[PDB]
Amino acid sequence: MLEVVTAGEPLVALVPQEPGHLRGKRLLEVYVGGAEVNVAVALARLGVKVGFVGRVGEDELGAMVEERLRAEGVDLTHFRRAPGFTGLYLREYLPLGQGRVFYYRKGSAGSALAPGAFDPDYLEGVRFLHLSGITPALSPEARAFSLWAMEEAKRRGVRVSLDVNYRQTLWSPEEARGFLERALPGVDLLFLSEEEAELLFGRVEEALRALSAPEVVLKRGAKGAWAFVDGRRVEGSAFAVEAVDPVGAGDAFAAGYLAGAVWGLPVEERLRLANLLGASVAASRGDHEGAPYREDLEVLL
Amino acid sequence: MLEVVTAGEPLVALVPQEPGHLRGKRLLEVYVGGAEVNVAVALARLGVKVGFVGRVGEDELGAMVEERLRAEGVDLTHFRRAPGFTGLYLREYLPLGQGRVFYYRKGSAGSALAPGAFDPDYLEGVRFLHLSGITPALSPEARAFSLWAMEEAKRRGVRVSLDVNYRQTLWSPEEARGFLERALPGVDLLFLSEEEAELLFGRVEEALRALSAPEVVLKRGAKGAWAFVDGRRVEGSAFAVEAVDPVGAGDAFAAGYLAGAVWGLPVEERLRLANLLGASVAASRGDHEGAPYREDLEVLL
Amino acid sequence: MLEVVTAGEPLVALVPQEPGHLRGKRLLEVYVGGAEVNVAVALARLGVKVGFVGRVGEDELGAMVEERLRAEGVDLTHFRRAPGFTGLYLREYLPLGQGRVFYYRKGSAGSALAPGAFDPDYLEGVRFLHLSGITPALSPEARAFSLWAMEEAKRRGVRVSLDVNYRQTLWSPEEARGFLERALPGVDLLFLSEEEAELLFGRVEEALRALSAPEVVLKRGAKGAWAFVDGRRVEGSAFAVEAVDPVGAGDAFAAGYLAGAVWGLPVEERLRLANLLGASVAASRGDHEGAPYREDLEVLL
Amino acid sequence: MLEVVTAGEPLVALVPQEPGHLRGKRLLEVYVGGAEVNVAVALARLGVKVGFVGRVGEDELGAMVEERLRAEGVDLTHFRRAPGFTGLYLREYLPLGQGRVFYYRKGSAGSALAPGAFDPDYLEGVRFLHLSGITPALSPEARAFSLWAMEEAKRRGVRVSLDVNYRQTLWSPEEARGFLERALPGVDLLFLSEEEAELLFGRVEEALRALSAPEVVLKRGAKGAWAFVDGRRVEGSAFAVEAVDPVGAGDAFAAGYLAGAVWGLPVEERLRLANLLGASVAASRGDHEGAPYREDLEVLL
Amino acid sequence: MLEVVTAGEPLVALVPQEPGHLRGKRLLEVYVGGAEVNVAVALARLGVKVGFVGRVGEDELGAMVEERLRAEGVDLTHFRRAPGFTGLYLREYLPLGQGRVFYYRKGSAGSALAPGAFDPDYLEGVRFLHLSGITPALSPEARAFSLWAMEEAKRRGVRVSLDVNYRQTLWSPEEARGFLERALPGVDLLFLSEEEAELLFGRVEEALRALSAPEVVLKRGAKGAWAFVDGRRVEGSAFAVEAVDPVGAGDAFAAGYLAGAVWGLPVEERLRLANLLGASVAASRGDHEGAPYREDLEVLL
Amino acid sequence: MLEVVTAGEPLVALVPQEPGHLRGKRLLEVYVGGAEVNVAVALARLGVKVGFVGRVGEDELGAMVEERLRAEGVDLTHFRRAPGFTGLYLREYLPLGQGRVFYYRKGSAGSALAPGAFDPDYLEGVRFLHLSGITPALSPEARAFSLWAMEEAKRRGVRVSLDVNYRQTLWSPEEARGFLERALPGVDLLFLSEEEAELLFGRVEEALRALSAPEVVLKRGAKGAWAFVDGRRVEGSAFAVEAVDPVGAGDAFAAGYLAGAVWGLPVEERLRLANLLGASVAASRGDHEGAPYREDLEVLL
Ligand SMILES: Nc1ncnc2c1ncn2[C@@H]1O[C@H](COP(=O)(O)OP(=O)(O)O)[C@@H](O)[C@H]1O
Ligand SMILES: Nc1ncnc2c1ncn2[C@@H]1O[C@H](COP(=O)(O)OP(=O)(O)O)[C@@H](O)[C@H]1O
Ligand SMILES: Nc1ncnc2c1ncn2[C@@H]1O[C@H](COP(=O)(O)OP(=O)(O)O)[C@@H](O)[C@H]1O
Ligand SMILES: Nc1ncnc2c1ncn2[C@@H]1O[C@H](COP(=O)(O)OP(=O)(O)O)[C@@H](O)[C@H]1O
Ligand SMILES: Nc1ncnc2c1ncn2[C@@H]1O[C@H](COP(=O)(O)OP(=O)(O)O)[C@@H](O)[C@H]1O
Ligand SMILES: Nc1ncnc2c1ncn2[C@@H]1O[C@H](COP(=O)(O)OP(=O)(O)O)[C@@H](O)[C@H]1O
Ligand SMILES: O=C(O)C(=O)C[C@H](O)[C@H](O)CO
Ligand SMILES: O=C(O)C(=O)C[C@H](O)[C@H](O)CO
Ligand SMILES: O=C(O)C(=O)C[C@H](O)[C@H](O)CO
Ligand SMILES: O=C(O)C(=O)C[C@H](O)[C@H](O)CO
Ligand SMILES: O=C(O)C(=O)C[C@H](O)[C@H](O)CO
Ligand SMILES: O=C(O)C(=O)C[C@H](O)[C@H](O)CO
Repeated sequence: MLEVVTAGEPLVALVPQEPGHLRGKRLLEVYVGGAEVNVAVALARLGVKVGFVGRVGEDELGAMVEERLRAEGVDLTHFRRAPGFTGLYLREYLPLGQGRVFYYRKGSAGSALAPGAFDPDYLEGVRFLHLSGITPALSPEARAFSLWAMEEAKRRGVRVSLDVNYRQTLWSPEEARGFLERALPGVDLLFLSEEEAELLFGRVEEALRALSAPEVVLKRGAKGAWAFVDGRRVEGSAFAVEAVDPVGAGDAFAAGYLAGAVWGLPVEERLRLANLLGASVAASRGDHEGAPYREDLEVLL
Repeated sequence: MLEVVTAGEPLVALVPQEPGHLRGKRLLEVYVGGAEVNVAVALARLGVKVGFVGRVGEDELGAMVEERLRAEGVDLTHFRRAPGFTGLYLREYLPLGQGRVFYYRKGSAGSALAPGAFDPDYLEGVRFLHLSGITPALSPEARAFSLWAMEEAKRRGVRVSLDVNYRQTLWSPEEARGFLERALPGVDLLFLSEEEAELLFGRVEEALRALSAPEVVLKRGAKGAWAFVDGRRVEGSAFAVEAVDPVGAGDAFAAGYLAGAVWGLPVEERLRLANLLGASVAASRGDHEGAPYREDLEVLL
Repeated sequence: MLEVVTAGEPLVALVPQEPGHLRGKRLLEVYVGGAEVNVAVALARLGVKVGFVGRVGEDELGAMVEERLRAEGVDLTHFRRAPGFTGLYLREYLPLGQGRVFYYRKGSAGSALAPGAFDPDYLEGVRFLHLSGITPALSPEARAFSLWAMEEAKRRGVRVSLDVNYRQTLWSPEEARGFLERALPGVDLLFLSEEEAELLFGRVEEALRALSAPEVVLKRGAKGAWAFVDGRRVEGSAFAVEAVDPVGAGDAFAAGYLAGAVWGLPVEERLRLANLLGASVAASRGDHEGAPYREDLEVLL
Repeated sequence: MLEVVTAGEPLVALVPQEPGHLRGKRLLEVYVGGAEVNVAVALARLGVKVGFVGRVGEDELGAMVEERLRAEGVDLTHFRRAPGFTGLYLREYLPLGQGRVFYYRKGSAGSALAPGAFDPDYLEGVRFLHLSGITPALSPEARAFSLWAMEEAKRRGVRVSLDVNYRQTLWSPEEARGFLERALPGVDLLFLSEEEAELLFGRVEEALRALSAPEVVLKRGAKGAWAFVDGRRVEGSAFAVEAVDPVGAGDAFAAGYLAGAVWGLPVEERLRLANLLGASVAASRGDHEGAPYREDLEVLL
Repeated sequence: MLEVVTAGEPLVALVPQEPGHLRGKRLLEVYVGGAEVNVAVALARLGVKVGFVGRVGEDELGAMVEERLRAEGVDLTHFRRAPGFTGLYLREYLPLGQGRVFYYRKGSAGSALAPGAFDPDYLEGVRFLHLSGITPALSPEARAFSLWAMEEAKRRGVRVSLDVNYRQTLWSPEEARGFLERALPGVDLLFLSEEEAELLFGRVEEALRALSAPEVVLKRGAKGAWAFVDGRRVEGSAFAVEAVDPVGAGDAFAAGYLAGAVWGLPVEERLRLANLLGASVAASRGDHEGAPYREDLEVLL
Repeated sequence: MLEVVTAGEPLVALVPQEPGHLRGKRLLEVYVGGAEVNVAVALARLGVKVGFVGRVGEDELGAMVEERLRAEGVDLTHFRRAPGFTGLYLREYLPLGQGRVFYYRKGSAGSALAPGAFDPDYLEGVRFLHLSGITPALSPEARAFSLWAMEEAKRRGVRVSLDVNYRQTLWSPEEARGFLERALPGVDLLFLSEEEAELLFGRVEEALRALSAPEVVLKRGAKGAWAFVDGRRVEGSAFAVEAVDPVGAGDAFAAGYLAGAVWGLPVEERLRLANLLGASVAASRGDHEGAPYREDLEVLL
């Protein structure tokens, strides 16, 4: 029944209505966030049978997250409000472009995900299993969870799509590669941004040799992206649009690709689709508000 | 020379613009809170020389706490940004009155507060040293600070004011009673709200027997308040207005009482002043936004 | 198994942010309404298994109706988007109380509702079938549906609940009385608001004689309400709060009564529950935004 | 033919969206005010043919005054934009009720108003000529206009209505009393608010003796109002609603009284009408935003 | 006295504050719309004596429309609130550019306009008579109205300016041309957009031969426009500006041209002016909010 | 202790939330303004010991200004609320770019600054003394103040940095040069915009010969700027950013330069820094909201 299964800790996003330092702000918008959540919702809007695995707290915010996933029609068979608090963060985008994020996630009910965080018979028949580097950077349990996950998916013959999503706050470049070197063996698909490649490896190049998965997609910001399949290297043109809030764009990019593959799409149409979802998210507010719905696809370049 | 010195954990309050369940709110108002901070501003606006002692993380909200403090005129000699984050809390006020609160302050830069947090010589010549039962509830480190704090003011001939401000989310009634029995000997003035007394000492009367400090004041909500000084029991009438946002209405109360005290007025005037301040805030949004200014008093009533 | 099944025309409500004449309003708040939809959500939030049967056009607002329904947990097995548009209505609440309403629903996708709209077997084992006098007023097609609907639930041993909810803009008192005399035999529980009774049956007492259904409840605004069960007449005290937006306060009422019923409680508790729900909504904006959740009840009062 | 002609200084009012000290407000609501303008709109909305005589600078706000006037239907035959600026004023309404006002109108284009400001023949056949004690307080130039104005209406058999509307910021009680003793002989109807009477004539009763005009009405706030016509003293009950923004509640009052008068109704109806208008505005924001329309009356009450 | 006379059904516009699907919105801005209304108001702001012919409903929205036309100083001698409802629509502009509109106009009081919808002696002396394709697409009566109109105008020697404004929702391409083929004989001036030309004819070219009026202006989006007079073909440069809401731009374009002609302007200055008004409307929110006022003209390129 | 000392009259700014004529607006944002204030705050955010000299009124707005200067940590040793009103102005930015400002400053408490407006021993040790052409254009006293100021600064060996900031409303081009010709002798640094140079002199060229100060900086809008030191002429590249509200940009530019010099920066790094602060202010709302803080500098090109 289910084609994709993404997992990790969801978050509630607090953002200023316009650029400027957070200190001068007095009104914050609230959105639902979380790399996997963003992926889970983007896939669902596309008409893809997706399911999300994770925990929120027994508070008002966890209830917000659940309604978003539920209204979006994402499988929550293994998602539920567990005792504890729902993590949140505050963002701030400066006039010229400098941006910083403040987390209030340490200890959340969502950062508990330990191995066996669900029934492996869930993954049966499933095409993909998308996870993001943020999760394992959350808790020893989380790190344990990641690995276990893909293993149990591959065991079911389910392809493992992963997105680096390196976050400086959550851990150092070392521990990052350490994780990578370890989990790369089962990763059928790896999503990576250019900055990340040069921040954890120095030069995109070395990054690309160490991290060799069957299929690898490099998000190059507005310069589109590069998909690596069959030694052959494809390039994708980015959709030119005014970048409202670049947050969530990468996940939409990843979500767009996965829908491409799931629908058995040629590496080009999978890239075109990815850049499209990423331009929508970038062109809007919130973490995944701009995710398109299938019925919108046809009319988009 | 400073007349009052307040100290505790600064906080940032998030508030829906109107009643309802937080889960449905899309916007949040940002306010500078903290029990002792509220007391400190109030006094600052009243012309009383007040100093606040505390720590905000080295982030944007901490800067916002710092900028509000400076804006008011609260001496920050011993207040400063230190590594870590500034704690924040959300607030829900339901259609039928009763609402809930959610903290994001555990492990914050402010809940560090331990003994020798500031140079005691600070308290020299200071009329009062204000604390709140919230402070010692934040951590053993802070619990000790509280004790050291008043022992150091007592040693300086400074009056020690304490407001139970008991918060169940923080510690149990027992954990609270315990701190009270040990603190009380150092307390000259005690503020209490009927609820807290009944929720901690069965019935108001009992609480009063146990906490027999030189001067004790009982906030009875809009139903007035009794001041117990020298075997005498003055009862003070409450001001009438519609309960907007009552959060911190007690801190406004305490500050007005203290100001009158510091101003050497009768018990009947401290209670009026204290009642006026409290109502003005409860009629206002935020945590101490409605606190009146010196100029205003002369006419109000 | 479903305990309640509601059905009628979903609606989108537009509301000025505060009182005044609509002609001067520059902004409108968007809410999900519909009498039976309001009842359905309320129950959904209370833990009662409820199903809504209806149609929204194949447009953006219809999707919004659908997404709210899903968010709450209302079974849409027999609810779905069908060609046409979703009806909407504006709302004016004047400075001195009395306000006016304006519909844009004639010819909508929802006002189609005709016999055999859903598969009757749906009602199997269902405690109640809720309808509203609004439904049969929308069209001969819908008027028949109503009749067929309850005849099909009656045939299934399902209790048939009906709320007059008479709207003059829709049909005349006569056109309404007529539908009532013919419907009534199939009705087990009847909800009525003094006004509607006097505006349709001269005086409350008369209306009561004519509409003598097994169980009848009279909403007397904030002045309480009488429940007429088994020759007995229980009178239930109303909750006190300030009339924010009373629209749909009756649907909240009906839903709380039904829940208590479905929960097998005394008449005295159904009226309390019913009164609590109603007040919570009237104290809130939108159509059922203030409806309380299971968790909340345990403490409210 | 015009039934009423009003005249004075138009104004733009700036208002915080809710109570509190202006110093902290970051947004201001923009409204079209002016005592005589308020009276003029009210009448315009009531179906009474009214003309306003005044000047707005040749700027954007003046255009806004002009556009509101036109929108309502107030004859601007003798109203027009002239070099200079349009005056504006801010408004502060504190948590505990009492608030303050701040003018920015000195030297404005409207405070020019001098004798022969308009062609007197205008007043021909006009039931009333309305003025306000605000006008002559603006400048010797305007003070004279006032006098000339009513002497010219009296000369035309037009009734001269005057509303003390005393503003301390403008002139002293003396400077005001003085204008009153000299104006009064030309006044047929006088509106006064208890406060102004006590703040200018010690006690209400005294003021009444001094200002013995043919018809005199005493606005006693929400506590009603007495109408003194032909040795008789009719007392009119006030409408009940919560004091939103009371600014200009008196102008709404005066306009409703005048309308009833112009409509040849009993004193008991003018007071009801006058009380209704006033309450509707006080229940609304702005200066005359809540003023009801003809259509509305028929039902209100 | 009157130079131009435009006619058709006015509408109230409901629009999101930012891009994104209407389903995720919760606040809508309200503006007055209607191709002719937009034209009528734009002309008036330019200092052109214009008059609007049409009907709104006896509701709050029709009252909004009238105040806009009245405040803007547009002749309403033959415009009035007739019994019934005022039409409205909802718009939605997507992140990348895809847009869709939802109508709630079928049956409005404004869609009744049948022949003799006013006194032909109105058109005497009038230079132009602007109508738009939307009107005849409204009701058989409307279609009858259009034709009759121009006829009665030409009969008075008044030039007939028309703007295609093809709308897919309101009717098919066939019926569109059918109308065109019929009414073209009296159309002295035709306004057409490039998309329209290729959607009702296929290629701009054929469109331009079939539809041959004395003077024809082709709106080519941002690529400016082409005016066809005397076999000679002129081209106009579009004003480069960020396109806020492209709705209403075409009417402003048409309005700008007409003011050019009315003022006896060279085909170039008539085009320059048209592109200017169209850039203003495009550069702002609402349907015609951005229409400039004459006093602004000089300072604009 | 103090490095820079700027002086002049502060103002409160009222601005529309989006472009469009002020007449159509209904909500205004409030910000603190004043060329020197903007300079004073920008310097302080940079970590420069600055002090502001000037007067505000004894009203709510003067209290707003003081909190901004105080929170920003600007020396107010010689700044204080003197009896009287605080000046304000209204701005309005049109769709295409045309902008106009409306002043309500004539007579403000801040426009009194006469010679000896502070204790000259204030300037001791001070590096700079920045003033702006607006001040002397305010009141004869103000003009007297300007001159006296620099004199007393030079007397202390403090460099005199001045910014033309010609304002058409406040005075004519003649009186402007008249002032310039007079005060240029003590001006060590002159800031001038290109338009100003061609509006008071005709051609930038002549402007540059008459006005020859040791160091002169020409703000050329987005084309960066030109710094003239040692006969040598340097050029600065402007930061490309979308211009939100260009108001305050010049002062930020001036503030950025001064921080450059104060920090002993090479004419290039002083220009780079200036263009940076000017791009921030231009890229944000308000008069100086976008001023960066030192900790932000490193990460900015
Ligand atoms: N301004 C933009 N315009 C178009 N596409 C964008 C823009 N910003 C991001 N994207 C899309 O999102 C994908 C990722 O961009 P990127 O920002 O690097 O991911 P991340 O969320 O990690 O920052 C890109 O490959 C691109 O297709
Ligand atoms: N609705 C109200 N009206 C007037 N005064 C109030 C109101 N709510 C609180 N206060 C004032 O605040 C003081 C404390 O009330 P209380 O609510 O008990 O403090 P706390 O914030 O701890 O709950 C009271 O004694 C009273 O003077
Ligand atoms: N202002 C109010 N305060 C408390 N309860 C209210 C209020 N308005 C409505 N209710 C509740 O809603 C129920 C119905 O009131 P009513 O207004 O008559 O329903 P309806 O929405 O049909 O008008 C009442 O019996 C009462 O419990
Ligand atoms: N809160 C209120 N409720 C009802 N009517 C009010 C209220 N405030 C003012 N009014 C009406 O306005 C009229 C005048 O009240 P008042 O406040 O004295 O005028 P003013 O604007 O000059 O102060 C009153 O006689 C009354 O009818
Ligand atoms: N983004 C834009 N920039 C400048 N002018 C525009 C823009 N969008 C529309 N216009 C102006 O409006 C006129 C019509 O544009 P168009 O959008 O094609 O009409 P329509 O309202 O039918 O869509 C054009 O000829 C042009 O002058
Ligand atoms: N749109 C913009 N982009 C970048 N820098 C700008 C922009 N507008 C202004 N600036 C900066 O502000 C400085 C002054 O610009 P300018 O507008 O001419 O000063 P002013 O405030 O007097 O108008 C310039 O030299 C430039 O560095
Ligand atoms: O950055 C994080 O911590 C998140 O997971 C929240 C964001 O929505 C996510 O990163 C988007 O990429
Ligand atoms: O709860 C706390 O810790 C706070 O200090 C926040 C509020 O400002 C406080 O409760 C008001 O007394
Ligand atoms: O009036 C209707 O048809 C509705 O159902 C809309 C409201 O939600 C309903 O009146 C509330 O009972
Ligand atoms: O105070 C004034 O001068 C005004 O006219 C403004 C207000 O509209 C007036 O006070 C209301 O009566
Ligand atoms: O599109 C319609 O139905 C309208 O007439 C409303 C719009 O304002 C008009 O089309 C603008 O071109
Ligand atoms: O223009 C004026 O009058 C001001 O001083 C206020 C502005 O903030 C200043 O000019 C910015 O350059």
